[PDB]
Amino acid sequence: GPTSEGCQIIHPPWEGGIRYRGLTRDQVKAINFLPVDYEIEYVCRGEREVVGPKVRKCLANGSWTDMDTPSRCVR
Repeated sequence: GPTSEGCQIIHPPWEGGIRYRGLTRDQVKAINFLPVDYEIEYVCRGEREVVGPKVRKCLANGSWTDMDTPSRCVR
């Protein structure tokens, strides 16, 4: 049968959001799984920046590369 290999949509932790790639807005609400090897960025709320290891590569399983990253909002 088919293998569903993707990551889910992460729930907004702190004041901020998530920067996707080939996705526009109005979406990113109800999505099942992101494609394998998909890299997102952790942005701070609004147009605020963060200095952290902000990179998440979607794996072949339901989780990202390193899922625990305290992105300090710094501008």
